[PDB]
Amino acid sequence: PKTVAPGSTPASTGGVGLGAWISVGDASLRTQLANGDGSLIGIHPQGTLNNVLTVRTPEQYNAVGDGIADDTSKLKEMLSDINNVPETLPDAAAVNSYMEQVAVKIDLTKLYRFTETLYIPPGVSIEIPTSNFFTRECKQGLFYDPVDKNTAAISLMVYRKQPDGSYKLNKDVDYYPTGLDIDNGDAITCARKIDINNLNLITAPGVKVGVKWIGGAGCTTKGLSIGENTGSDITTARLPRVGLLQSASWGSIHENLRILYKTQGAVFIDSNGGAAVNNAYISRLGNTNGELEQAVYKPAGFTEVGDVAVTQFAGSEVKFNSPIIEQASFDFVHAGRDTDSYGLFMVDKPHIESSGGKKKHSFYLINTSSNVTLSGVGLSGQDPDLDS
Amino acid sequence: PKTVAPGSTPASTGGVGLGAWISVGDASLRTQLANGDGSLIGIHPQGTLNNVLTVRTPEQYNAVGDGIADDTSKLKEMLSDINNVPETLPDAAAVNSYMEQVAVKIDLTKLYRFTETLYIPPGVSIEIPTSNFFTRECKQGLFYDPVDKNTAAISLMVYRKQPDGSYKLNKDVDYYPTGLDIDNGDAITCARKIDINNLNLITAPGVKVGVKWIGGAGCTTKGLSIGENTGSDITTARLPRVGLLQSASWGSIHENLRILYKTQGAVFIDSNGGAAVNNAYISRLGNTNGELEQAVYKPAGFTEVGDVAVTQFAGSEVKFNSPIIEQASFDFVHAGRDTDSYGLFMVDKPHIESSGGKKKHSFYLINTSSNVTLSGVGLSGQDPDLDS
Repeated sequence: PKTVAPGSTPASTGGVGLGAWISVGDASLRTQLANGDGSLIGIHPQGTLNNVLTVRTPEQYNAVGDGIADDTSKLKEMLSDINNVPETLPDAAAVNSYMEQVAVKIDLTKLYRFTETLYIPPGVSIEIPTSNFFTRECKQGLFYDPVDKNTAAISLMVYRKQPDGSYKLNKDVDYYPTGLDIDNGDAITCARKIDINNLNLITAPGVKVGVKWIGGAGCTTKGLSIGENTGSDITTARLPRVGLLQSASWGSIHENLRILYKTQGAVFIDSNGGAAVNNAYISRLGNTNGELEQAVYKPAGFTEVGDVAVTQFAGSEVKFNSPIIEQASFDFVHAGRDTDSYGLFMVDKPHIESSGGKKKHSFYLINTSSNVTLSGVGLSGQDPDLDS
Repeated sequence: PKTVAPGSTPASTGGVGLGAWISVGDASLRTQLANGDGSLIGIHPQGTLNNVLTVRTPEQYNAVGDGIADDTSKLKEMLSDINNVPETLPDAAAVNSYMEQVAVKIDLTKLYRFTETLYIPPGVSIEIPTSNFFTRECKQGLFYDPVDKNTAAISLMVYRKQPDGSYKLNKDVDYYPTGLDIDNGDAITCARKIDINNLNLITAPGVKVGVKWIGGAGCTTKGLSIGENTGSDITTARLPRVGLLQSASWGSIHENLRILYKTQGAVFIDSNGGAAVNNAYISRLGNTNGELEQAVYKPAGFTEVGDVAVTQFAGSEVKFNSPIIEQASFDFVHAGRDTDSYGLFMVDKPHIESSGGKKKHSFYLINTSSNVTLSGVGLSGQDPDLDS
């Protein structure tokens, strides 16, 4: 005989399974199926449902997905269930351990409004069926809508050494690690085994940075699409002032990156050795008042006013293959490293265009060398004296 | 007490759920499972089955998938359930709205015979596990087998203005939009957010065009494989006369495109700014009687007879990276724009080969400039006077 004390549960008096408690009847079956993992469902050629379910979705966490409800806590929980990295770690060993976890794929099929910077932990693959392209109304992806706009929508994880030798997660929007920081231990990257395939990211107007791709060595992207082609008034368009900011990401590849921006499209700083940006399509949403934008992250030597599609400095030497750059005051601003002019400016066959032939310069090169191959597409501005 | 009138249903008497009707018993459970969406099946770490099923398949619509039965209506129903765009629309706002719908991924794992031109609507991602490569018998993908062979197997959507001011979906095999048409309002593309991975397309012998990539700006492809290596005799091989016809597709990227053709491999016309074709493998199925093939879509300046692997004109300037071209009379025929010779012919390291060294010309350049990088692979024809 089996004695069951008052206040017992099947889980606390032997568990459910052979030799212990066995579910019997329809009510039990319903609950067993409702709270299971799919192991009760057989599949072909063999095995069970749980054997083949490997992707995660925000819907598993009850995200509304209408771009209205604040789905922040659900997105964080989904991410946490994959790799939950504490914001303060004791030492280098602890932070590095988080890059050694199981990687999981996430599928985003609706629109998720969020209001705090999302930090992607290592071991995360994100996918959406197709990438946005000058899309008028984003229907799938992420919509950053914070109170504090002096922030980034998405950011990779980089830990900064504290006075006591401990490491805290970086949460400063303007911060980016340098090759020096990584070398001398002041910064430790916690960004690896991260893959993006078609992520659409829109932001409330005025958000400072779309994506902070910091410390993402070896991390890859395909079809990353930033910003919404909301309408003619860029002042109210759902796109960030700065699309992407990247540093310490050697060996990182961005394939067919799409960026709609207001102030700066993409910025690459410091160590990005061997990184490539192929077939990028980076455009300001029209060039109305573009000449009045003030670059946010730029080398000291660049003091001109005007929006910049691609900015690179401090020794960064990303390879730009066949980029398409539209409606920019400055297509490219590139400065070599201050010390020795290191950092080759490399652009192969840029497709440069601007409505009404409005432009200041295509290649604003500072203290540097370059190899550029033109493809018969381009122009110089309307000012007969200063544009070239 | 609850009174239920004769002829009632749970729906007509309060509905199902808390405080209303609750299903009970095995018979109810079986029907609930059969007619539900998987919401009764819990999955890990939390949530239910319906939360992670996002991919569509023709089997959901009971397609036979044997390459024999006509699966046309079922393929069309699947595409329609994703984005049902009317063949006739009121105005530009109307046609443009259909590019703002949720995108859905489709997985094709069997072989589907169809008999009418399939029109892919915006917001569709097509996937097949692997791509064909000179395969003799196509086991997965689409098989176009129409009564009227003077048609296309697959086409993107482009709307043409009518005299009354309304727009109708183009169904003309020869039509292709130009920059003018787009600027005039005479044509409005309805092809955005389209992604193809490993699609295998085979067609009945005599079919004019394999794929009409018209207006596919920003649309992408990887492993798109056209034509079957049926047998030695090309007159009965299951491949189209013209593999791919493309226009108004600026920023589109075709990665590892594979085309087995009879008359022309790929044709690029008009605006294709910034578009790229990487690692394409284009080949006629043997050069037998190739010199007799008459190009269908070509510039006025090209009057020679012979099959052409790649044809480009009217200002199109697609970047061809490492293409592999085989068994063609003419590897590339390229014409600069009529008015000003615009449109650079760019080919980097083409791998050109042909059986028995049969060939007329590799680069047939008309009113144009070009930048070509040879990789030590090539040849010139057997005619000691005319071949170069």
